[PDB]
This record gives sequence, structure tokens and C-alpha cells, in this order.
Amino acid sequence: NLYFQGADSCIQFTRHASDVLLNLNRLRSRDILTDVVIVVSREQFRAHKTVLMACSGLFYSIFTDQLKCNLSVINLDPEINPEGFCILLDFMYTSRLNLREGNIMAVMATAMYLQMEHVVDTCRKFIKASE
Amino acid sequence: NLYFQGADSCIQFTRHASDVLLNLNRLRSRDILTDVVIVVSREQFRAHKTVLMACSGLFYSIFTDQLKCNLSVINLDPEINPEGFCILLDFMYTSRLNLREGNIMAVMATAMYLQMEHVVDTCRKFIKASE
Ligand SMILES: C[C@H]1CCOc2c(c3cc(Nc4ccnc(Cl)c4C#N)ccc3n(C)c2=O)N1
Ligand SMILES: C[C@H]1CCOc2c(c3cc(Nc4ccnc(Cl)c4C#N)ccc3n(C)c2=O)N1
Repeated sequence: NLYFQGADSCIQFTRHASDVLLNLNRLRSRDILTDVVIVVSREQFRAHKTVLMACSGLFYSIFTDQLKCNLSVINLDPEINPEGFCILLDFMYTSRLNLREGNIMAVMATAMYLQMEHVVDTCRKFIKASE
Repeated sequence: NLYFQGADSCIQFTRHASDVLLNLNRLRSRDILTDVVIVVSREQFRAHKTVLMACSGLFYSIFTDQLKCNLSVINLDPEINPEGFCILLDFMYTSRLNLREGNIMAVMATAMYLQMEHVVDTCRKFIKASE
């Protein structure tokens, strides 16, 4: 079944949020309605500002600023690892975090900078299990 | 717990898609980064084009059209009921469909026009149960 009676006595669709996210990622792959390019060192990543703000405390602060909300290019701190950013941008659009021994430190540092706390907490838990 | 091992051996976050949708609806309530106004008769509804395209075959067609993708105002067919549109716009941003005996016919006609098939199918199932 695709729906259920929610706690508030309203009909709720089980797969709706994941289907919207799937379609937003499809728009990203096809470069449709993307309104910003995130520059990390020499790498560029096209995205939708609303998705970035919905997933990151840093992007939420930047795109609510009256002056920065209109910028089409956003440059991140040059210390940010582009692969770590790519993994997190993929996570924002998919709910899947490709965490590996070789990338976990850069993904954790990038999530700290981007203010994605649950991702930071998860990284710490996986690091603690290795020690 | 907030995560699990997905079928593809990747870490997946259970609440991520619903949390992104919750934040997109918060942006809509605060009128932040909304880039279109949908006009239905005398009523106006501000929204994010990406969310509309992700939820409707009609909006997906309109906003992928090279000429219409740039429009800041979109006028719907004057026969469309504004309450039916409002209920569906709320559903797009929340996963909850406020279906009632008094609105089900207008919600079904609006979902047919907007090309939201599962909503149409659900409306038909609820109508069939009343007859
Ligand atoms: C889905 C989740 C994934 C990553 O974890 C986090 C967020 C996360 C998101 C926001 N963004 C809003 C927070 C509150 N209200 C609004 Cl309208 C918006 C937006 N847009 C701010 C701060 C956030 N923080 C600290 C996170 O740790 N997003
Ligand atoms: C979440 C769900 C809610 C309502 O049910 C429907 C959609 C629905 C969505 C689209 N939109 C895309 C369909 C395929 N690919 C992309 Cl990139 C995009 C976008 N954006 C097209 C057609 C759609 N149809 C016929 C529906 O019945 N959305």
C-alpha cells in the first residue's frame, strides 16, 4: 500500500518524501533549475539552493543573508576536500552516505564546516569503533 | 537509530527525505527562495518550481519548456478549484493529503489536471467505498 492513516487522522503517503528527493536528484543530474555553483578548490558542483539550505546549517545561513542569497557562485574554504563535499552533496540528494575508511576524516571535517550534525555524530561513532 | 545498512551496502538515513521536505515546507511558509506564484482564479499560491516539478506531471512539463521555465507567474485553468489546489500544494510539501467528503471531487479533478496519478487513484478508491 502507498498510504496510511496518520496520527493526526490525515491520509499520509509513505513514499512521497523519498520520491520528491529522487526527482530533485534527477533534476540535479540533468542540470534543470539548478541556481548555484559551489566551488571547492578547482572543482565545481551545480545544485539547487533550497536543497542545500534544507540540508546544511552553513548553506541555510548563507542563502538567508540578504546580500548572499542572490549569488550564483559560492566559494567554500580552500581547505575543504572536494571528494568529501561531493559525498555530502550526494547524501543531501539521496539519503545515502558513502562513508569509507579512506574518506571518513574528510567527510567528517566537511560536515562540521557545513553544519550537518547527525553526519558528524555518525562519523565519530564509526571512528570510535575502529580505535 | 537514525541510519541503517542499505541493500547497496551504503549507510542510509531513515528520516533524511522527510526532514528535507519539512525544511522545504518551512522555507515555503517563510516565503524564502520561492520563485513562482501559481494563480488559480483569484487566489495566489507562492511555491518553489523544483518542488512543483518533482510532484506534478503538468508542472514538470511547464518548467522544462524553454520558454515557460522563466515565467514568474503561472495561471491555471479557471475551472480549477482553489481549495483543491491548496490541498494538493500542501500534500506536495508534507506527504499528507487532507481528503474529505466535501472536497474529494475537486481534489480528484485538480490532481487529474496536475497529473498526480497516485492521488487520482486514491481519490477513486475512496469514492468507490462510498457508493
Ligand atoms: C536534513 C538535515 C541533514 C543534515 O543535518 C542538518 C540539517 C540542517 C538543516 C538546516 N536547515 C533548516 C533548519 C531550520 N529551518 C529551516 Cl527552514 C532550514 C532550511 N532550509 C539547518 C541546520 C541543519 N543542521 C544543523 C543539521 O545538522 N539538515
Ligand atoms: C512525487 C509524485 C507525487 C504525485 O505523483 C506524481 C508525481 C510526478 C512527478 C513528476 N516529475 C518527474 C518525473 C520524472 N523525472 C523527473 Cl526529473 C521529475 C521531476 N521533477 C512527473 C509526473 C508525476 N506523476 C505523473 C505523478 O503521478 N510526483
